Amino acid sequence: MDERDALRISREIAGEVRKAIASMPLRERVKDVGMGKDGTPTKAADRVAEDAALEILRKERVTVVTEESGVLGEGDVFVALDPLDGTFNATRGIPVYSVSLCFSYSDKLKDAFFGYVYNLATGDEYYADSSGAYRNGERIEVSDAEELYCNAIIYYPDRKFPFKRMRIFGSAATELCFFADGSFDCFLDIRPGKMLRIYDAAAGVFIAEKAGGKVTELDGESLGNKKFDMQERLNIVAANEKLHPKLLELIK
Amino acid sequence: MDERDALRISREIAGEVRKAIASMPLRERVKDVGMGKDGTPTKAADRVAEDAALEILRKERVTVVTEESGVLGEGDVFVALDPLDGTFNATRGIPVYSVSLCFSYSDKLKDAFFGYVYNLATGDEYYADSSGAYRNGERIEVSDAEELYCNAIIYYPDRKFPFKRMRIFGSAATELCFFADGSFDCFLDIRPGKMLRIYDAAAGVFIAEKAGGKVTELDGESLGNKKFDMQERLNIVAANEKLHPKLLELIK
Repeated sequence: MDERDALRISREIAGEVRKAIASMPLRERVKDVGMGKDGTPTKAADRVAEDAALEILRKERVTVVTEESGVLGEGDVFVALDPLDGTFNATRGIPVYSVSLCFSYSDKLKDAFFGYVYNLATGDEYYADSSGAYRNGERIEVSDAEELYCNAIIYYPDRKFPFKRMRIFGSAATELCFFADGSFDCFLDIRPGKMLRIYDAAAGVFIAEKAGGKVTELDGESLGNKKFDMQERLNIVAANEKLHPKLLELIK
Repeated sequence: MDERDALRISREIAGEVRKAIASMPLRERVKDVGMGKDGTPTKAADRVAEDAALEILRKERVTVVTEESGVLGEGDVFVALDPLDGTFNATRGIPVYSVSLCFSYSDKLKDAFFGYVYNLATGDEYYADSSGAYRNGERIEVSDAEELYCNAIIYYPDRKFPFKRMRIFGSAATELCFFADGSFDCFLDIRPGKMLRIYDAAAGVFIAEKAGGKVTELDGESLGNKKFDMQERLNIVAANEKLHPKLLELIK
């Protein structure tokens, strides 16, 4: 498969997931039926979103991994997917929630060849291939702010920080993209309990990297060895190359 | 002028401000249009919403107050107005920004008789009058959460906290409405460097109270004496009756 292929497939998933969730009234969304591993009842929203995406994924030569369904199938192409990042927002009419799709030629992030994040509330489409990172088809770049007094997304501020603004919108996939288009100057998920799962990170990280951002673990390590497995976990430090080392000295 | 009149005028203003902003590509929204008085440069998106809101409002017998224009007019009915709360989001296409209006029979918040907050991004309509609080024509009420492990909006997290989630969306008028309809369990602005202005707090406070919430300054003092035209920056603790006292004790 090529990017060209992943982009077609991803737009078809977006299209269906929107269809499925949208129809679903608020009280629909907020009901539970399932069994999240780490601790959660599969709401109505997540299963209806998962159902749309998988049936479209099951028809290609890929291996699909999600929090819910976990792992199964077979394909030389791996896809770390979250049918609905921001379920809390979706069940309350807060317009920040997305489907995230990252395609890889191996089981590691290092060989990902396509990233896709679609805001299922507004229709904003983010993606990236070897040819650039895009928002609604327009190419995008990260900002180039070099001082700590910047616009940050941070999970979770623990003490006083030097930032000009701090935001927390509840959909890391989408927020990684807010970073990628330069809307915010950095993205941080520095929580000690490391709760960020590879599904919500992969595409956002891939798209941010294509946009020019430097995206590492807390330690500054490279996310390449991060795996498309059920128990992978991530802390993330993300900014342009000038600001990134300053952030590491700050949270040091 | 009564609550029926206030509802009619607010609806007229929100229609024109949405149309004016909706037709503005982000590139134009984010432009500077020269510095204001007690503030920074003005963004093009602020002046366009401000021109549209004032051209309707100033035709009424009121004293209008806005951050950007100060006190205008001499009616005995005061209106606290933000034509665009959440300009940062609006200029980056983040769908959380609104027009906010609080009508009072004096310049003090305690004489408020109408509050209105319209999300210019989503067309959601929040309002409150003597009959209660509404979202898109349907009565709302705050949640009955009583534990500290709750869903909180908070400016800004500064230590370890016991909450289930912390969020920061960048439009307090809207965020107070997210609290008003039970989407979040509390709204906290505890910043020692106070920034929240009466133009962005007043309507959301009026609506949240009509929905059954308790809303005060950090020490538990009433906000009824805050004035639209003799302004103080605020800190706020807002929650239902059971949860509020616990939050007061916590944030110490």
